[PDB]
Amino acid sequence: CSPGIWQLDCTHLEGKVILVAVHVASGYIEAEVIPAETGQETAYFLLKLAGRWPVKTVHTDNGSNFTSTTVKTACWWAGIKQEESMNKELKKIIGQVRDQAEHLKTAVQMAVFIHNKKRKGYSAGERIVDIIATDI
Amino acid sequence: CSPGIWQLDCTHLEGKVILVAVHVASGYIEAEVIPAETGQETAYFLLKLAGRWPVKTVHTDNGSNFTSTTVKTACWWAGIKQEESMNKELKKIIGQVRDQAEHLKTAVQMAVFIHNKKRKGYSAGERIVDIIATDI
Ligand SMILES: Cn1c([C@H](OC(C)(C)C)C(=O)O)c(-c2ccc3c(c2)CCCO3)c2ccccc21
Ligand SMILES: Cn1c([C@H](OC(C)(C)C)C(=O)O)c(-c2ccc3c(c2)CCCO3)c2ccccc21
Repeated sequence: CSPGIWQLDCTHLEGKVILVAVHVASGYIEAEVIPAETGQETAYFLLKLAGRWPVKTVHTDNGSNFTSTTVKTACWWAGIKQEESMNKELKKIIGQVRDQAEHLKTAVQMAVFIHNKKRKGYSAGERIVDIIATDI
Repeated sequence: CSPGIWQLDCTHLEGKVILVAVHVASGYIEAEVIPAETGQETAYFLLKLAGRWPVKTVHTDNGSNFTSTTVKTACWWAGIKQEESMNKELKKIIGQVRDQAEHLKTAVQMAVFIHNKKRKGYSAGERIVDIIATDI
């Protein structure tokens, strides 16, 4: 898969929203707990993601996610164009480590840590950096 | 500089706090607007950062930043150990693009985008991925 392709969806838990971004070629995840599945949060998140990685295209399982003017604006400024078990495993790990933390967001980040680091023989963390580097 | 060394400080603007993390070998930045210079925010931020990069050691210009139990806990779980003009330039870019955005945090992320991407002949975005990849 092209190095700059990302997938973006929301899953819910404890009545809070989790924005989940996956680098499709590597399986590396960036996640964030947001209070509201609003376009403002998706725009802001896209801005951070594009700042830290080469984000060329973004796919989603809910196209209406990318429809507000706020989201379209972020995509415009950042040069972003429109176009799994990752979410299932992530929710598995969240479940496993949820007791170890008071807040859901702490567990969410713990699960991102585990997922990105556990070697599957590189780990998603290693594969993404490898891919993007090679592409340079 | 060792590939896994990071620097972490807070600067203030419009009466809000900006957590700024710099990968010392590359100059790549991750920033976030937080409401309160509290240890809970530093812990949470460290968790995200360690999830997405190899974070071995963290230096700061304010050691008391790393003193609360919440911060020490995040460092423990993540395997993190304790140990510029980057902040000045970042504040420059924020200033330049501040008018283009309602919220300070939107401008902060815009400035991170510019900084990470502008080639200085790679850009900080390219140098960090190169370094960490080579180190693999
Ligand atoms: C509230 N709280 C938390 C944690 O929330 C924040 C990180 C946002 C502060 C939470 O929801 O349980 C921590 C804590 C910090 C680090 C950390 C972990 C928990 C779990 C494993 C990974 O590393 C913590 C520590 C001392 C007092 C209070 C705390
Ligand atoms: C409030 N607001 C913002 C923006 O705040 C959020 C991103 C958090 C929603 C803000 O503070 O000005 C945007 C916006 C979205 C993208 C974007 C930019 C501004 C500037 C350049 C980079 O790309 C936006 C668009 C339509 C309506 C309302 C908006």
